[PDB]
Amino acid sequence: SRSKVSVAPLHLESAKEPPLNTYKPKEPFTATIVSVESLVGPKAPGETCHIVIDHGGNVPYWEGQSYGVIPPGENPKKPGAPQNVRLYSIASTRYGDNFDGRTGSLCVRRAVYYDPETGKEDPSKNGVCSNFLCNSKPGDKIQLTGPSGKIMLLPEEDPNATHIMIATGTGVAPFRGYLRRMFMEDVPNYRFGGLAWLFLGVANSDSLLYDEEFTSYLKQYPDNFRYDKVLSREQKNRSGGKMYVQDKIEEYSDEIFKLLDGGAHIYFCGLKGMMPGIQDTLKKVAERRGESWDQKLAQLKKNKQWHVEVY
Ligand SMILES: Cc1cc2nc3c(=O)[nH]c(=O)nc-3n(C[C@H](O)[C@H](O)[C@H](O)COP(=O)(O)OP(=O)(O)OC[C@H]3O[C@@H](n4cnc5c(N)ncnc54)[C@H](O)[C@@H]3O)c2cc1C
Repeated sequence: SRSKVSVAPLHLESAKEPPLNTYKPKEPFTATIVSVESLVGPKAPGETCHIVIDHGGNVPYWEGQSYGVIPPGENPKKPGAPQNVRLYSIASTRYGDNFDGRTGSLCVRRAVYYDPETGKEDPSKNGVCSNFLCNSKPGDKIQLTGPSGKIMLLPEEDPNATHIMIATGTGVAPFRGYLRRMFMEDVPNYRFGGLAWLFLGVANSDSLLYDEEFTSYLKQYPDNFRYDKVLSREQKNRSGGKMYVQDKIEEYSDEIFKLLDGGAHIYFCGLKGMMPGIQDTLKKVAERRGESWDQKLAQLKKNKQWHVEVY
């Protein structure tokens, strides 16, 4: 099955610009849930679920964009008014998990609150939209807005470009979409022949997301895909400290900077708390090479090689 999967409808490749704000909070699109499944094992710190939504082709999007979801209920801050929209990176390609251009998928981490002293959960303080989504069942309706976002659109001008993707937790979402388009789907107008390098940081092996899918790419395209996993609570860096993504980046610092100097695109997606540590590491490596990171970063942004979407 090393052959690419047929996708339809191909007219989704005809759009010159990505759709933006097709639906707004004022009048959202009522989509329907197809399936919801847990992506993690028993040892994971929290639950992360995969949700497939049927939009019937009414809310098309491009890889890297986000869907807005308006949970039911009233705005706890504004009685009578609807809940605020919560954004979620789309984890599927424009064709969707069913390869028919009718569905989109979300990768959602259940936000739960535990009292730091007693350690007991308090449902009244849990995340409204994330729990609403992972508690959903087939047939349930969901209010969708968007799509939104242009920061994470995939640069396709060069089919042989290099893309270095760095994610933590649910930040892997857009990359699942990128990778399916690059290696799984039969898209005649985009034949990827460059290098895709995915770095994924999670708590432990039971918290890995879509591992079987990414591992399959390693076996099928050894010369075009690299995959490095970082399990914070199971691995230690060269110092006895907890292993984080920036530690793995430092290990490949020489090759990564060579690729960046060569025009590679670098992406960061996931929880914002991941950036401080990465920035410090990149700064150190840059100065080691004799360069000012502030100046190199300014150049990367000017060249449109720097893509960041954290939350
Ligand atoms: C561009 C973008 C992309 C995103 N992509 C994803 C994605 O792919 N996957 C994903 O899971 N998320 C993603 N998010 C985050 C998502 O939009 C939500 O912020 C997240 O799901 C939490 O929403 P919520 O409705 O569950 O929680 P909210 O109800 O908004 O609550 C926020 C937090 O407050 C806590 N809280 C509430 N009341 C109290 C209280 N009294 N005391 C203490 N704590 C309290 C909740 O437990 C929760 O952790 C993205 C955000 C952006 C901007």
